[PDB]
Order: sequence, then C-alpha cells, then structure tokens
Amino acid sequence: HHHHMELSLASITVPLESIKPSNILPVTVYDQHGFRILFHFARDPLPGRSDVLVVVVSMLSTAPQPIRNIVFQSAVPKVMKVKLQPPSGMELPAFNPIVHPSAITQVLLLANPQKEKVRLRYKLTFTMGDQTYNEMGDVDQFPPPETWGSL
Amino acid sequence: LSLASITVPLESIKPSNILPVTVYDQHGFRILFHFARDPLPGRSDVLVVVVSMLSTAPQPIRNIVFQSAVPKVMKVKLQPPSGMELPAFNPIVHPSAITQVLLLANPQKEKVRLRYKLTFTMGDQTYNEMGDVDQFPPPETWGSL
Repeated sequence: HHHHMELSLASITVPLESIKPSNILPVTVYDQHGFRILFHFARDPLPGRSDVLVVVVSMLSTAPQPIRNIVFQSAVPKVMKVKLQPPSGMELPAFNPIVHPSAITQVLLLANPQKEKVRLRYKLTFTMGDQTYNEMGDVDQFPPPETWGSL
Repeated sequence: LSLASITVPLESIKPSNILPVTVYDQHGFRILFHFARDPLPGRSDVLVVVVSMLSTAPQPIRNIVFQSAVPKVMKVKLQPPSGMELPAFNPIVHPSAITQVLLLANPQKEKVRLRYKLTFTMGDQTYNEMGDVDQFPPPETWGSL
C-alpha cells in the first residue's frame, strides 16, 4: 500500500493552474510577524484519485521587511502519504502599498487510502531581516476523507 | 492647517519601517494601517497612513466604505480608495487589495485616537462595524520614520 500509494504519487506534477479550489474555507496554519500560511483545499483533478487531497498552500506577508529563503515542509502518518511540489518562489517583499500584494504557492498532495482522519505536522523556515526563524506546528482542520472526491 | 487642499498621491508614498497596525480583522477581512512620512515638506505635522484592505474570504466583499473621525483638535481626510470591492480569494492567481490614503493633521501633537466606521457586504450579509485605533507613533517622531 505504501508502495502502491508511493507508486501512485511518484513523478506526477499537478500544475497550479489545473486546480479548482473548493469553497471549503481556508485554514490559517501559521500567522506570526505579519507572515501567514494558508491551506485551501481542492479535489484531485486527475481521475481515479478520490482518495487524494490537494492542498494549495498560500504564503503572504504584510511585514515591513522582506522575507527570504522560505521553506514549508510537512509530515504525515504512515497510513497515508504526502508529497510537496516545489514552491512558486522562496521570498516575499516588504509590504508596498503602491502595488498589489504578493504570494508564494505550493501544491501539496495527500494520499489517504484507508480514509483515516488527517493530522499534519509542519515545519516552516524563514528569514526576516536578520534572524532566521524555525517554526513548527500542527494542523488537523482537514476536510473529511469521504468528501475528497466531491470538493 | 486644513487638509482641504492637501493630497498625497499613492505613488509618492514611501513605506516606513514601523510595524503596521491591524485595525479590523473578521470574516477573513483585514484592514491594516501602514504609516509613512509626509513627502510634501509643508510641515512636520501631518501623518500619512496607507489603509490596506485584504480578503481571504471565499466570496467577494462589495460596497466597502472605510470612514474615520478624529477629535476636533485634529483633522482627518481620506482620499478616494482604489476600489470598493475585493474578489473572493483565489490561490491560483496573485492576491488583491484595496488601498486608501489617510491623512492626519495634529499640530498640538497630542495622542492620536481615531474612530472608524467600516461598512461592507458579503453576499446578502451586511456589516456595520465601528472601532478605535490609538496605536499611532508618537507625533514627536512624525518627521523621521
């Protein structure tokens, strides 16, 4: 199964543009120093993947300073598998009212064949000004596995 | 001074290093104050504030009106905002924001305390919110942000 989940997650790239996010309300995973991480949920737009949850991670900042070398990582229980696709970028500019704000996106795929409730551990690394922060935390406000295919 | 004749184009504003202030934050709708100095060297007495409105809501927010009042010892003027609607938040594209320039005249250099009246609509749900903001930087530092 881990080999069948693994085989099913290998190679595949689900492009940002092909995802149709559900109105499920976004979950705010981190929100400190003007830096937030949000999770939007979507159905896997590829066939035969009702047991796969797509998570579009959005990283935003209203900080007065730039944020550099951003890396968001995630871990999950052995019964299921998570894969992160490369992020769109790794930096955010200081807030600039002249222009529209910016965002980093990162597509997460979560294969949960046994349809067990999801409990995710994240790790966040970012540099603001001159201190590198190393945050970690938990997320569990995921939509119920049985719906995943109708989001 | 009156702010009747004073205008500060958005493009001329340089963001300070001062931590912004979150003034409203409900239903995924946030209004933040970012401070700046007065590019117009008429005097050191006016405080420029850029008001940013951002939404992470899954529906659009329409009919957005941010108003403000201040004690009679000072004046406040709000230039026309960049818009009056925000789209539903959509992670597939870049985010959106409204901005509105707010000017504060405070010659007596007392502690600024402001009151806002924010109205907007989310679908058919209507919002009539009020509040206060009293975390402006000390007026002694308005000429050096």
